[PDB]
Amino acid sequence: LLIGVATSSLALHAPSQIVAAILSRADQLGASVVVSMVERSGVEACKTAVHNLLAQRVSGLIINYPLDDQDAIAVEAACTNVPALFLDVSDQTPINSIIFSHEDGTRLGVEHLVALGHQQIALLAGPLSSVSARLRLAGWHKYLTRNQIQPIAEREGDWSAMSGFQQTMQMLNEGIVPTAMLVANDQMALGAMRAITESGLRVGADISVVGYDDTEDSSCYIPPLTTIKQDFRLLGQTSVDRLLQLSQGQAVKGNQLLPVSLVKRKTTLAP
Amino acid sequence: LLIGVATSSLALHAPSQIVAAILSRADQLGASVVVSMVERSGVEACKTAVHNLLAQRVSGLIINYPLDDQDAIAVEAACTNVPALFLDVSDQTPINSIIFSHEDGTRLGVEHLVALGHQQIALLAGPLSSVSARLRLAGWHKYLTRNQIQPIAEREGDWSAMSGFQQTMQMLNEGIVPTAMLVANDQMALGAMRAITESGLRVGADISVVGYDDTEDSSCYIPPLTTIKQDFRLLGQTSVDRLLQLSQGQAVKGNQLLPVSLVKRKTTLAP
Repeated sequence: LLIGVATSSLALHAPSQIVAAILSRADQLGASVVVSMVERSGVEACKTAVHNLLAQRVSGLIINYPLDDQDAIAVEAACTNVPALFLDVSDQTPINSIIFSHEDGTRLGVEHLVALGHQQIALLAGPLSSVSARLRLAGWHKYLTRNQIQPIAEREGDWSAMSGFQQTMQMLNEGIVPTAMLVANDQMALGAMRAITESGLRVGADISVVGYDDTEDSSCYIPPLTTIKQDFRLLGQTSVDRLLQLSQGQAVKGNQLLPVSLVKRKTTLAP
Repeated sequence: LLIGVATSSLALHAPSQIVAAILSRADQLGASVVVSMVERSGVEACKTAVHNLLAQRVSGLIINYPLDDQDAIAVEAACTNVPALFLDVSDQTPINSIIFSHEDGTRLGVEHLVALGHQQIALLAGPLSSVSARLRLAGWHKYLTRNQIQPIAEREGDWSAMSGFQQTMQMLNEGIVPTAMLVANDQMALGAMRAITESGLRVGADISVVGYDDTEDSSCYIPPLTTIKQDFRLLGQTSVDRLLQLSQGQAVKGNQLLPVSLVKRKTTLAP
C-alpha cells in the first residue's frame, strides 16, 4: 500500500505537524508514503508534484497545499481518478477535503477581545497568497463588523516571527497603537509580542495579543499566548483514515470541518 | 529515481527542517522520496522502517534518526547493500554520515560564557536517549572541565519548551541559581527563559542563556536568544547530493563534519 502527499514546505510549523501525523497514521495502517514538497507559489507547481507522485504509482493523494476554488478543482482533475483529499482549501470548493473551521476560529478571537472591552483592534494577517490566510482575514473582518468595530489597522506578514516583529514595529512607529491585536499564527504573534515589549509596552496590560494554532511553544512565550487551537495531529491522522476509506469507496465525497477552540492564557486582558 | 528517508518525528523542529531540505533538493535533482517516520525509541523500530522502505524499491537511504555506534552499524547491515547515509550519529561510527560538529558547538557555548566571566553555570541537556543530546552534554562537560569549572547543576529535558520551563523552575525552586545556563536547544531555552522571567529574574542581566540550533523563531524570543547555529537546510541539501554520489560510486565512504557558529544576541552578558 502506497499513498502520496503533495505538501507546502515542511520548514513551516503547521505543514510539518500535519505531515508528521499523516506519516504516523500511515505507518499504523501499513501504508508507505511518498512525499513531494511543492516548489511553492502556483497551481502549476502543485500539478507537477501530483504528476510526479502518480508516476510513483500511489493509490491515493493527500494535497496539503493552499489552493483556491478553481486551482483545487484543476489539481483534482490532474489526479487521474486516483482519490484525492485536500487539507488547505475553502470548505465551499466541490472536492474531498478536511479543514479547520475558520468561521469559529476568527469568531472566537474577535468575541474574546470584544468581551474584554477592546474597541481599538489591529489585524496581522498571514500571506494573502494562502487561502488559509485569506479565510482567516475575511473572518476577522466579518465578526469585527458584526460587533460594529472597524480595525484601526491591518497588515500582512508571511507566517514568520520576524514578519510579525517587522509589521508590528512599523505599525507602532506610525503612531498606531491598538489595545489588542489579532495575529494570523503563533509565530507571527511571538514577533508582535517582541515588538510590543521592545517598544516599552506590556503584552496583555497595554496591548493584548491573540495568536492562532496553539503551537507547543506558545505555552512558553513570555507571557504565555492566548490562541486558537488547531489540532494538526487530528487533521493528519484523520486525513489518512479518510483517504483509505475513499480508496475503498466507503467514505463519502465532500468536505468535513474540524472544530477549533480558544486557549486563554496570559496575553489578553481588558484594555 | 526514488530514495527513502527514515526519520525522527517531523513534529520536532530539527528533523522537519532537515527533511524539508531533503525534499527540496530531491525535487531539484528529479528524485522522488518515500518517507517513513520511526515509531521512536529503539534500533528495532528503525530497522523496521528501513525494511519497509526497501520494500518500496528505494535505491538509496537517508537515516535521520539518532543511533549509537552499534545500532547504526546494525541499521546499515539491514540496508542490504543499498547505499545508506546517516545524519544523527557519532562521527566515530564507521558508516557513511554527515553531522554537525558537536565539539565546536559545545566549545563555542562554554567559551562564550567563560569569556564573559561566568563561573556558576548550569546545564540543561536534551533527552539522553538521543545520541545528539549525549554528544552535546559530553562536550559541555569537556570544555567546562578544560576551563576548570564544574557546573552547579545539570538536568535533562525532552527538546520541548515545556521541559525547559519545568527543569529550570525545579532548579530555581531548589535554591540553585546559576549566572548562566547552557541549554540543549532553542525551544528548551525558550522554556528556561520563561522560568527565569516568571521567577522575578532578568534573562541576560541576572541569568544568561545560550541555546542551540538558531531556529527562525529564536531571533524573536524575548530577549533575542544567543545560540549555536546548525544549518539544517545545508545538511538536508548536502545529504541528497551525497546519497546520489554514493549510489553512483563517485562519493566517498565515511563521515563529514559540518561547521557550526555562535550567534550572539541579547541573552548573554557578564555575570
